[PDB]
Amino acid sequence: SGFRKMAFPSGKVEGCMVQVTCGTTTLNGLWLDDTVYCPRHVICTAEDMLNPNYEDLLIRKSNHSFLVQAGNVQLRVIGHSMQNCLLRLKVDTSNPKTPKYKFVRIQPGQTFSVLACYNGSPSGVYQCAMRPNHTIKGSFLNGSCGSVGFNIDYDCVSFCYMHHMELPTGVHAGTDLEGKFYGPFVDRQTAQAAGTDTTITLNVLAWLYAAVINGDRWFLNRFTTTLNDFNLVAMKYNYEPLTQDHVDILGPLSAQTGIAVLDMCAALKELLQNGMNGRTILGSTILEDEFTPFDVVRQCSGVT
Amino acid sequence: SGFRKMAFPSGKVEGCMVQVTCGTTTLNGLWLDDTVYCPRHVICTAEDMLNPNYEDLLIRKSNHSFLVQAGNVQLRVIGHSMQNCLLRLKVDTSNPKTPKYKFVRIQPGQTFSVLACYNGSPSGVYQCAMRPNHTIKGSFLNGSCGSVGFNIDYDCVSFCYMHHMELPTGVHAGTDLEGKFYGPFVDRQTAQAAGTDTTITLNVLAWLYAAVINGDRWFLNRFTTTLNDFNLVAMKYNYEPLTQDHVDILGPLSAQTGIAVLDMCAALKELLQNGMNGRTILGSTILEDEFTPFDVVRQC
Ligand SMILES: *[C@@H](C(=O)N(CCC(N)=O)NC(=O)[C@H](Cc1ccccc1)NC(=O)[C@H](CC(C)C)NC(=O)OCc1ccccc1)[C@H](O)C(=O)OCC
Ligand SMILES: *[C@@H](C(=O)N(CCC(N)=O)NC(=O)[C@H](Cc1ccccc1)NC(=O)[C@H](CC(C)C)NC(=O)OCc1ccccc1)[C@H](O)C(=O)OCC
Repeated sequence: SGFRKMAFPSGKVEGCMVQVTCGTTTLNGLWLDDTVYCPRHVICTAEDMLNPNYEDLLIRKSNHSFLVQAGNVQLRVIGHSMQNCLLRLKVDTSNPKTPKYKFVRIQPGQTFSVLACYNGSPSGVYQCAMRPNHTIKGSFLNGSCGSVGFNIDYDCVSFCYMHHMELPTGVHAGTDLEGKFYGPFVDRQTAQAAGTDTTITLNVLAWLYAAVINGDRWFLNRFTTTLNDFNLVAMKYNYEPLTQDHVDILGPLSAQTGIAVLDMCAALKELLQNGMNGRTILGSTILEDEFTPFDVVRQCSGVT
Repeated sequence: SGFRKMAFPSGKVEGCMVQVTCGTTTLNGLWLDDTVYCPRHVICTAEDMLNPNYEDLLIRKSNHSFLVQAGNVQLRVIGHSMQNCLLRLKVDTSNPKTPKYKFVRIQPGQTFSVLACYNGSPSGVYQCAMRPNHTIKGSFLNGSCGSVGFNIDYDCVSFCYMHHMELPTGVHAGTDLEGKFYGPFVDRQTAQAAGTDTTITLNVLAWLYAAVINGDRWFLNRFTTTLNDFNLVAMKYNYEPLTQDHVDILGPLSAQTGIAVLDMCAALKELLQNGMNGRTILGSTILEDEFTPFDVVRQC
């Protein structure tokens, strides 16, 4: 009993964080080997952000326009270029703390840790999920842009996110580490169409499984359902449709707990219709959707 | 908008985590300068967790009886002693990654980050609070004992917690870095349980002030109250009664948001007596109590 959102330890990412400055704008950069990656809107002033022409703004810049600082040490920029919505700044020093890493583009519903930074200074870490509408529900203030999300896999840090914007509903939009936006968003300050978020059904089921592994079973029932009959109900409540490929992903948890996926679907179906009537599941009311099947497996078996 | 529990970056503390083994037991320890601190129950054995006699066990042990590993490096233990419920192992090497640090005793309602480890290896970081009943609602598995809790103030790690026990309700008991338990708990596998817990009103109000900073403002009402009146209510909802010193602490946020503490209390009193009616605060159904007034200021 007892289960909560955990982030990955952030030591390896913190040794990569730098401050990038252009004009009077400062934000955060990622220093790996001899490149710093950062949002290309570092080259925007006030007047630029409504409708920036980035190739225009960039041709007006030199290596020397960028001041990069790591700790108290200035790094010299000896090359710059733009990749989608990112700048790649080549520096004179290759980072001694660079970890094994890779860049990956993640999918809706997957989770990752975010190291939130201000002026290249790591300030907090938390865990969140890529929402079905390609936003993230983070916690960020002015100066956070350039913060990164990642996962750790054995020894290797997979970077999957770099923060760029806060939408007016309070959620956040950013890019992968090739600078491609998650979602239909652009790095201009103009109203943009977002899209109703939905509940990550696959994660809610993972989390019900986690409850069963930790001893909470009160919500189980001896019904079952069809995938299709489940989706009829779920879709009414703004849950994502459950695909057979989602069912296959839950196979391992099902095997381990002895509760068939469709039988767990039957449990969620009743939860959605009736609620919890006062009870909790892992200390929550509310069905939690930001733990993946892998999160649940990692955290119920404590992989380091 | 957008507001979340976050932990301090764990890097400074990852540098201090080591694996201590004695007999068949392996747990976590914290390596600062030339000392490793770990729970003394590391010297117990299957047979005698019910009534350990620690003073006996510790003479039976030589330095040899402890193996300490930092990554792939055995650390030679060269002194062992006990401070309350901790062991202090003197090692032959000073930890080169030792940070600036202090040991502090945290108080109920205060928050800290936890770095969860297995076999001296970092597994994850999450944020919690010392409950009023001296437990923490943590997330721990077998092998986690010795995992530590901390705050980071500027560049100084303040270590506040080290993990020892899981109680039958799934809550955790532990000690400060001098080995003194929080609560009336002991390091013996013996019937003992968390008293009833309360809600940390002080934090809930902090959180409401955050809400009405970040934009959420619907729960504010034309109503007023008295501490005395409010408290009588709080106590019927299993809330910690508010004190004057508590109100003095909310002054900043009260100064910043322009909402009198007692005014905010009257909003709380109402939410208690009437529910949230489906709507939310900061995207939460339910009122949150693991954000201190200091946390709010930091994350705003
Ligand atoms: C960078 C910074 O810290 N942040 C994070 C702010 C936060 N709390 O997360 N980023 C910004 O404020 C964006 C700056 C920008 C980027 C590209 C082009 C021009 C400006 N701006 C926004 O996030 C902006 C903030 C609102 C005005 C409050 N959001 C939107 O415009 O919403 C648009 C939208 C996008 C997608 C879907 C729907 C709508 C720091 O501010 C900085 O250094 O700026 C450099 C210019
Ligand atoms: C170390 C370890 O991981 N943990 C914590 C595990 C967790 N999920 O939090 N430490 C322990 O398990 C405690 C070990 C111990 C402490 C003192 C003396 C001897 C052994 N024991 C407990 O936490 C124990 C629960 C266990 C899961 C059985 N809790 C209680 O003792 O609660 C009191 C009680 C009430 C009612 C009935 C019985 C007991 C790892 O376990 C280790 O290294 O152990 C070394 C001895």
